[PDB]
Parts: sequence; structure tokens; C-alpha cells
Amino acid sequence: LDKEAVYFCHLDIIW
Repeated sequence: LDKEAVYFCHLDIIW
């Protein structure tokens, strides 16, 4: 992972 991290680590929701 790398750019994806920005999305999930930040927003932090399973959704």
C-alpha cells in the first residue's frame, strides 16, 4: 500500500 493509505488511514471507516 502507499497512496491508498492516504484514503483509508485518514478517513478510517470500514463502510
